[PDB]
Amino acid sequence: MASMERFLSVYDEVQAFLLDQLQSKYEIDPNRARYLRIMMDTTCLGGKYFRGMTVVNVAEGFLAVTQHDEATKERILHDACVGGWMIEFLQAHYLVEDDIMDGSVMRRGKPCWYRFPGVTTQCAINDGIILKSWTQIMAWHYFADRPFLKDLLCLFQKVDYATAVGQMYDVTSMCDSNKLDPEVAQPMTTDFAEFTPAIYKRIVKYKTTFYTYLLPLVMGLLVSEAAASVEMNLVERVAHLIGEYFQVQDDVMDCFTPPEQLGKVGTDIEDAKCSWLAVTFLGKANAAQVAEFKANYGEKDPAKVAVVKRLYSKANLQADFAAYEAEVVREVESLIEQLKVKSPTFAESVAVVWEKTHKR
Amino acid sequence: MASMERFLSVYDEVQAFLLDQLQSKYEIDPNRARYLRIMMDTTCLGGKYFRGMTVVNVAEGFLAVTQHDEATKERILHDACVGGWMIEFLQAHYLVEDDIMDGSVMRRGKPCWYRFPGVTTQCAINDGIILKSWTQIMAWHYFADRPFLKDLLCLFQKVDYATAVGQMYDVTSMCDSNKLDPEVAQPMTTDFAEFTPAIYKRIVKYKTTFYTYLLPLVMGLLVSEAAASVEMNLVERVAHLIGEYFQVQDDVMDCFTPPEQLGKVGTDIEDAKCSWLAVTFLGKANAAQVAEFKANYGEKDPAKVAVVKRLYSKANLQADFAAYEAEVVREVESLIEQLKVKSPTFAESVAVVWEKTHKR
Ligand SMILES: O=[N+]([O-])c1cccc(O)c1
Ligand SMILES: O=[N+]([O-])c1cccc(O)c1
Ligand SMILES: [Zn+2]
Ligand SMILES: [Zn+2]
Ligand SMILES: [Zn+2]
Ligand SMILES: [Zn+2]
Repeated sequence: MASMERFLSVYDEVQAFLLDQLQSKYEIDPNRARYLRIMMDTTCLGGKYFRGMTVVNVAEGFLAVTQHDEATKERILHDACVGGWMIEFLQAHYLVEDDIMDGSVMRRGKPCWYRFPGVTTQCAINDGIILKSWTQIMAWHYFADRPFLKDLLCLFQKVDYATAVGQMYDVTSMCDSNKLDPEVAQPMTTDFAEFTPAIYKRIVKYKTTFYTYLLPLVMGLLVSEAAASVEMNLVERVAHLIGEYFQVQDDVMDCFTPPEQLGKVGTDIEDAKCSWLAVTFLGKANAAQVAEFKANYGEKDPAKVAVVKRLYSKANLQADFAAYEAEVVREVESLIEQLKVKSPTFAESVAVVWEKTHKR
Repeated sequence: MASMERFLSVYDEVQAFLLDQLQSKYEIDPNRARYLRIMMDTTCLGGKYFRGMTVVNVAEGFLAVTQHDEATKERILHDACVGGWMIEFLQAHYLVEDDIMDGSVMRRGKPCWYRFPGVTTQCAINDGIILKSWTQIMAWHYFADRPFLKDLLCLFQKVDYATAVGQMYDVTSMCDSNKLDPEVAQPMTTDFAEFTPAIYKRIVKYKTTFYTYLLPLVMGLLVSEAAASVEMNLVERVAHLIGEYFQVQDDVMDCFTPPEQLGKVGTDIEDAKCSWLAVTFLGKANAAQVAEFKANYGEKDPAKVAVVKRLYSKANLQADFAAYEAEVVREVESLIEQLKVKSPTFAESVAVVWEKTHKR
């Protein structure tokens, strides 16, 4: 059975289980069950399932080289699908809440969930909470008897926490750290001294890399009972490298990819985000260019946004991106070679993850 | 050592552990650590600690009748304090998010967290997420080696999920169920047919009773390794009775307790909430009174709110509350007697919980 069809079939199974349990144990009525079914479909479906399918693909790699009964292969693949959906539902939680936090308009070609007429922010904040709860309901039901349950839940909660910490780093990245204060309204930085590579790398590591790359790779190892057969420091290092490249791509697309293709209007400039474009521009600009950037960044005024995008263009940041990409290729290939010492099979799964990321 | 001082000392310990770990493992800087320290204090402190201290008091009851080394007594009480703070932090999560969802102005005499000038909704939604994450970070750290970890985490997540489901029941309680639809903006009910005792009881059971009464009582049993020594169906039944009374009190206070004493301005009438007052009024009103209620309920117009409060007064609902209270006393005393068959010690802890609730 092809992997994607198995993954989608398991979605239907998990949805049916969750909604039936709401009826049998939480006294839910049919109309609220329908609302939650639509909420689940709208928030969890429609992406590429990169994260969830990485769990399945890692598990498939070990199945190809490991002796198992057929029923065990089926069990492991079912577990990989459930675990993949745990990650997809975690992402769905963060996208629902982040779109509210940021006042976002569109996602995946459609209105953000909180903007649906019958949802509103009052319901959507709680819907996001339910999405996160469902990740745990899934795990306890499907993995109740599994040897990896404790490790999986502990990993999942640390990744969730890291992601929340990363969200804090992201939403505060345009303020001066020494002025953070719940009592005082926060002004945007004027000096942009905290727009550095090291600070950017911290934002991305926590806000994206743990849940997008580390969690799927390690969950795939756990459902395969294969974690002891890799060097976990290498898994972390390669996750944090590929995840950074993934975010840099997304940063470049926020500014330069046409909205029809991105699925939304990018607003990183207006939001004064610490993006790869802004850090790299500030790393090569002259004084006059720095001053013009400062005079126009972080403003909803479209003329000011056009100034910034013009500065980025004239700064030939496409050349910095090519240099950055070539260095990532060097380092990822090096880490893949190191992974081969202990697990050639896992190294190949990582190579696939990199290829998919590099060519998306 | 008095119980409350132990509980407050453990708060300081848990805070220090969480903030130190953010520094040592999550690369946090001092100013963001300070922001999170202030957020923790502002959202988690200042209440009565009823829920957290119930864990401690249940554990203390078993310590008085169970043979243990002194070091074991200290361990059990420390665990009860950590578990109590898990519940207090869970409540803090829900209060932060609910105040945003509802547009609330004040809580506990102070502005709601999202209204602090240096917070804003963008940060406060994520701060609430962090509060919930911290409940799990606490558990995994302090309870790593404990026999009750699996049961405790499974109970905690089911109670969390129930609470989110209850929030859904609450925020949708003024709409007609058959018209719920993410695609269509939701009108307030005109017939109030779903303002019934059974529907009210479902809202309260899920939104309040599981985390306010069931979770502290059972967590106290788990850290005492005493759950097998009670009839769990009775624990559930008595939690759902006392929790309903607690909410009915809060509903009456929303309408009639002066804001200086309540800590906020009550808005249940303007918000068209399915409150005990509205259900009980609709259960005894004549046709003309029903019509006047319908013409004025669910409106921010202060004159319409005064109409409703006048209808409540003239309806002598204080007599319904006295009748309701007398019936709760009958049923709680009956359940306490039944709890004595297997655990006279636990029955006494429940009697204390009831006394504190009844007299607050
Ligand atoms: O492009 N991605 O986002 C991606 C590709 C492959 C795996 C993964 O977890 C994420
Ligand atoms: O009044 N309360 O909210 C209360 C009293 C005693 C225990 C408890 O969990 C809650
Ligand atoms: Zn965001
Ligand atoms: Zn972006
Ligand atoms: Zn509310
Ligand atoms: Zn209330």
